[PDB]
Amino acid sequence: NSHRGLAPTNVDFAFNLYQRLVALNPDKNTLISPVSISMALAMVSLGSTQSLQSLGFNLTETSEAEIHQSFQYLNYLLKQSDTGLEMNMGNAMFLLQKLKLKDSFLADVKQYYESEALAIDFEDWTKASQQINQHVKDKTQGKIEHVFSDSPASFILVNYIFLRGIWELPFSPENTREEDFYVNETSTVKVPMMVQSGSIGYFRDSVFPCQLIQMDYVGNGTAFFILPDQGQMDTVIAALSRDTIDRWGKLMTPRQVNLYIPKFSMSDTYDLKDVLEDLNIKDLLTNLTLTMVHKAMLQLDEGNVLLRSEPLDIKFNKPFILLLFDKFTWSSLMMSQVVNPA
Ligand SMILES: C[C@]12CCC(=O)C=C1CC[C@@H]1[C@@H]2[C@@H](O)C[C@@]2(C)[C@H]1CC[C@]2(O)C(=O)CO
Repeated sequence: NSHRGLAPTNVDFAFNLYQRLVALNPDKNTLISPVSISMALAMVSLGSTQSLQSLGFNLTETSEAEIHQSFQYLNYLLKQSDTGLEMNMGNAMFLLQKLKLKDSFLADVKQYYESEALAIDFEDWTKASQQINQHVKDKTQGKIEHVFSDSPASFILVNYIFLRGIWELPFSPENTREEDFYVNETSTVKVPMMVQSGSIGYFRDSVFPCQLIQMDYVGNGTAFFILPDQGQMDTVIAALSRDTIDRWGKLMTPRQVNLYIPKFSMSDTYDLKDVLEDLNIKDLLTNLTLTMVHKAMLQLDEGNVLLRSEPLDIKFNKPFILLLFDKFTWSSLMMSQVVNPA
């Protein structure tokens, strides 16, 4: 069970953060990777107790070494569901001005996490931001092309994750066709809609009015597509917890379905300074300003590697919730509110 030792903490943290973010802006697409955010905060706590406490740990019960060792081990366990998941995750620190990180900190970070520190010598912010942008692109297989544009900091942390998976039940690109997606009450937009028929894990819940489709990736990855009943998005969002997802996971059963899911890439940024407030940058530097951002990017596509029951049609053609998890570590790989895939 040790491979799952951080799940309860990490996943409580993930659902609370997600709910907070959806509340702050309910009308936007939200995409984050909680496990990636947990890693980034844990990593910065190497050089800074209020960071770790904010992640959900009580340090009277778990020592510092225990946490960093658990996170190290988790990072190794995560890079293994990659049989059917392209998952470029990492942390880059960019140091502007004449600033150097402590040798102690830089070493601890390389060791327990896989982070990188780069000196940006351009005073001009346009160049600086571009170099920072070229970095993260290269590290994400050409996929995250911009992070900044935007207020220049002296010390910049980028936590990034590109994710893209191969389905156990892939869609046929031939079947993908333009359909209406209903964004809100007045506006429809056209999106490429993927379509397949088959026996697919499905649940129609009543306490929280939604329908769920569970789509497995090849490997240990899995996706919950959650379609709230009409008018019920706020309710379902409030339902989200480790308690609730445990229930759902146990009630999913194969059912013959006609399944319509949009093909899209989504990306989003999250200011880590609202979970990691009042860091002392001087604790990290050998001896001004601070930008710490998490950028997540999900490519959702057809995902291919190479009965006398009437099927039910379920279309994700209006806003929905997308939760990606690792079945092995119980990690939250991504949580999303998909409001508009066009
Ligand atoms: C709440 C739960 C169990 C207790 C825990 O500390 C953390 C979690 C979060 C992730 C959950 C997990 C289990 O319920 C099994 C789940 C649902 C997993 C995500 C995907 C899962 O592995 C399955 O889909 C199993 O079919």
